[PDB]
Amino acid sequence: DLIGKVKGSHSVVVLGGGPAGLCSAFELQKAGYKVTVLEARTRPGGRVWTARGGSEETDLSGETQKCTFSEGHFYNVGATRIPQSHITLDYCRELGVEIQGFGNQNANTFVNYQSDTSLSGQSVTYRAAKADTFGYMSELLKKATDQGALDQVLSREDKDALSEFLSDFGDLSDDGRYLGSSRRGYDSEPGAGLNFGTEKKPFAMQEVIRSGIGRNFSFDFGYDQAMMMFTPVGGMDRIYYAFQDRIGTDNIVFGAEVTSMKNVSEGVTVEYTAGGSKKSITADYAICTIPPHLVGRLQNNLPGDVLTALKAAKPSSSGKLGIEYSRRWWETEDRIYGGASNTDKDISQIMFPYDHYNSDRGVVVAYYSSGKRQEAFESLTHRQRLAKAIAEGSEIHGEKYTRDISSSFSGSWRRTKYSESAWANWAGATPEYEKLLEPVDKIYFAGDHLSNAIAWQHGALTSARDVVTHIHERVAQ
Amino acid sequence: DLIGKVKGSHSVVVLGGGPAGLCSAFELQKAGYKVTVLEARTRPGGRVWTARGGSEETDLSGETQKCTFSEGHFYNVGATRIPQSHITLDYCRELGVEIQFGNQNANTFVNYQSDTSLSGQSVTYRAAKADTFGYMSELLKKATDQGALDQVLSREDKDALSEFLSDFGDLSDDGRYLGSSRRGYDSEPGAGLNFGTEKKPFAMQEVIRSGIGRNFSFDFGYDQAMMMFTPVGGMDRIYYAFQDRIGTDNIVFGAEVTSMKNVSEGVTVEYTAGGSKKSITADYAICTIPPHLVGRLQNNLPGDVLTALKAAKPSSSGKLGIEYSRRWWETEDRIYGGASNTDKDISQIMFPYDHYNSDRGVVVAYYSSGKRQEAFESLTHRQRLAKAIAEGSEIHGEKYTRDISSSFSGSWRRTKYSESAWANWAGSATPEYEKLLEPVDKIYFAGDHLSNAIAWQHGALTSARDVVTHIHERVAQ
Ligand SMILES: Cc1cc2nc3c(=O)[nH]c(=O)nc-3n(C[C@H](O)[C@H](O)[C@H](O)COP(=O)(O)OP(=O)(O)OC[C@H]3O[C@@H](n4cnc5c(N)ncnc54)[C@H](O)[C@@H]3O)c2cc1C
Ligand SMILES: Cc1cc2nc3c(=O)[nH]c(=O)nc-3n(C[C@H](O)[C@H](O)[C@H](O)COP(=O)(O)OP(=O)(O)OC[C@H]3O[C@@H](n4cnc5c(N)ncnc54)[C@H](O)[C@@H]3O)c2cc1C
Repeated sequence: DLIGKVKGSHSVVVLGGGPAGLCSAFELQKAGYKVTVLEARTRPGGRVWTARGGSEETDLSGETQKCTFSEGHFYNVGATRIPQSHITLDYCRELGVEIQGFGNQNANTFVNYQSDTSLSGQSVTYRAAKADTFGYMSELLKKATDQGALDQVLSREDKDALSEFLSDFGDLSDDGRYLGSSRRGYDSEPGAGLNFGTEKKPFAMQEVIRSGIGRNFSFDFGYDQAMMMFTPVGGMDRIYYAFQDRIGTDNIVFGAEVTSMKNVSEGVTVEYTAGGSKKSITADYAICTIPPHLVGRLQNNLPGDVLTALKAAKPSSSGKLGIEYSRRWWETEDRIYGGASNTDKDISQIMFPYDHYNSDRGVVVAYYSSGKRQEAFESLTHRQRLAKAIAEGSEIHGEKYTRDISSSFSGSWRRTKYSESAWANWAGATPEYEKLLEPVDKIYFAGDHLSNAIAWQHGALTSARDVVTHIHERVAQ
Repeated sequence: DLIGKVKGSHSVVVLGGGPAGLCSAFELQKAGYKVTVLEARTRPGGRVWTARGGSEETDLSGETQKCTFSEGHFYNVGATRIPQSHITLDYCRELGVEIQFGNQNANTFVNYQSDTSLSGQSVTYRAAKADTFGYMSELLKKATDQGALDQVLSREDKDALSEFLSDFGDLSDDGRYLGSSRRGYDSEPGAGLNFGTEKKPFAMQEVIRSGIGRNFSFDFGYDQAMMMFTPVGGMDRIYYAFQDRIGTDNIVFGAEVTSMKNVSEGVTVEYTAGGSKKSITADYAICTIPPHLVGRLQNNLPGDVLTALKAAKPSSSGKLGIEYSRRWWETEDRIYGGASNTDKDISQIMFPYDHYNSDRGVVVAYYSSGKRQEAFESLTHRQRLAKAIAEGSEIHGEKYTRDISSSFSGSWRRTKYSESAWANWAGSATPEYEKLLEPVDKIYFAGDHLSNAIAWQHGALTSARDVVTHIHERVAQ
């Protein structure tokens, strides 16, 4: 248990029913607090948003998209993957939300980059790119070792042990050269009898180095990205519908746009508009999970230095676009089941689905880009986003990328009402971050921006748990 | 698709209802042949065997094991994982067999003996990789900066390589490996000022001499690289699906073949079923019985064919599953699927890819081959279990010994109607392999041993398809 049972009558109003708000309400309710969550949207989960057939969104440009994905088909417009260390998985267990493997690494997906080489704009599988990169890297280090370049730092035994590893890791010849590998894959698959197949031949060392084909390999090592990774079966939002059901819809007001938040003699008073009607609620404490750039728009009595600190959390651009195909060509032709292709093009990456394997249709994430390469889509209409996504995807996966398209749906977080950012990028552990960990009398801030895991649910959930613990200790005092 | 309808009446007898035999029968039927499969066991699938509650097996030593795993819990005693290029996935699609396999995991352990302080110490894959690639990258950058590779790299190549090594190894600005977040954390980063605490790096010489990177290249195997897949509920679901499409009226289970002879009208096969000596004659035969077992049959095969069969030498491999009543690997070690790897006889410990976050699970406590399976072969199941738990506790601690519900083991060189895990051709195509691709009048051999994917279902399936195609083309003239 996070906290013991609270003694007596104590109330909290939670602004925002995203992960931080719902986790806060869930934990406070467990401990016997009166809790009310106010959520502006008509769904729980905030930046955890899963697009399905029937999903409708009007963005800040006034464009309305209606998703028409087939029944059971979806994609996560925000949060989609979870590493093994994150408390998100603990909450999936607590809430009974089934998880499955998320394909965050795949030998068969492509890399495709521009360079001053003949590989420029050429798709190469990860396994081929890795085999060549690690083949030549191993050959070079073995050559230096054999030449005696590392004799001041390696003993004879160290050199022998290193050489053995390099021959294995690089699949080197008996004489220490990278000459290609079955690890690159096959143009024709090995079968039965005298059907030996045909190994894909290697690129030259100079091509490999000058193409930068290994620029994305270290992504595999990210603490929060390395396999194994996980995701909820049927969409990430299922975590937050599960929180909703545990909290009870009697304790959550949806379509409740908070317009004011003030410390008052009785506690904290929050005004909000719901169903076009003006409402007010007072509680002993408030947990404010509204994104920090949006908090200043509220009528408030926050001190100037708090308002200034909130502005240090700069908004960030990020967006996704999903295309439903009526043929799973990536599985049938490319032998790609999940994972992502990676590119320097604006689309940045193409993410293949982790469910309905071998089915008749599926949703591909045609782009998931951030920063400059999302600013390239942000101001386009959805139709224009789609056209650009298809063109760039076809340059990676061929003309099949353009065929068998059923429908599509995009989100761009900086243009999305009640988000206006994918995640915070603090100016400059900063003084503004540290300032916003302190309560403003009876108002506490929580969210992924006030964590060391920004842009992870873990950050939101651990922030909620810390803030609930602080309120509980204060009530005890 | 494979073949397009046969004209008139034609019959085939298939010896063995493993993957090659069932695939053969399935495709022949689709083309309009009369087919009868003779299978010695009471289950379809052969070396594709899934142990669940109720499984009973008596091995060639006379020991009977009775599996008592909880409903819905199982493990694959033989085939368990499938790469994306294999036709096994295409048959899963055709048969409606749902797929979901963790073949790489940053959080599982490596544990090897060495003349270092890491000897017999468990190290996570992510820590072992970060240190290995960190120091490897530092050393290659050092050699490059020194000028050791000036005769093979240009100035611009050196700069491009240095950039890659900095990021691949997570080197400091001055080119040293000093640790990384990639190693993981002793305390997880959370919210506020809860930064967590990184795990500190091992020293260079220790890392090199420990051999903790000796298994990293497994990640790159053409048939092992992620993404990998497996059928939901067990690998044997593929072969129960074949069984149901073929029809149990066309399969005689508990049918021990004792004779196979070319005769005037085709091939006559004698077998014992229901205690009775039976005979069947068909136009053609497809013999999928493992090659070392074929010689035991009464037959009229030419001497050179009998000699060729003996060149396919049998091999030792086996597995042992333990059902735990607590998923400690998930709750304590944050391991969700994947395998720990070791030089101990157990060889590896494979964690389950289903029932994530649930209350119980089956761990494959060993999967070993060759000498390291010969260490288990002659042991009783009780002795196998004791050895598995002893060696496993040396890797995963005392928790490995607790919450044990039940267990079940297979050793393929002691298993009736297998007596081998897979073949190794002496001289490894070899002349004996080539010889056995030829029909012996109306008798065709098929199986994974007559493929370039031995010890894969793909090998058995492509062998079946090739043999069915040969028969069809011969029937067509
Ligand atoms: C593109 C993208 C990719 C991501 N990738 C991952 C990933 O793969 N895995 C992962 O774990 N996380 C990922 N995340 C991060 C994850 O979505 C966030 O960490 C999490 O949603 C943060 O929760 P929060 O409660 O702090 O904020 P939010 O989710 O933003 O919730 C804030 C809530 O406040 C509400 N609100 C705003 N204004 C008002 C108002 N005036 N009145 C009432 N309510 C209001 C909003 O509607 C919203 O529901 C991703 C996010 C994005 C957008
Ligand atoms: C330990 C182990 C691990 C494996 N790992 C993988 C993996 O992860 N993925 C993968 O794809 N493959 C794997 N395989 C390989 C896979 O199991 C085989 O490739 C496949 O089972 C071979 O099919 P087959 O039809 O050639 O032979 P078998 O499966 O051996 O079938 C032969 C059949 O002949 C029958 N038979 C024998 N004698 C008689 C007789 N006298 N009369 C009647 N019938 C008889 C047997 O009962 C059996 O059903 C593994 C196998 C083992 C044992």
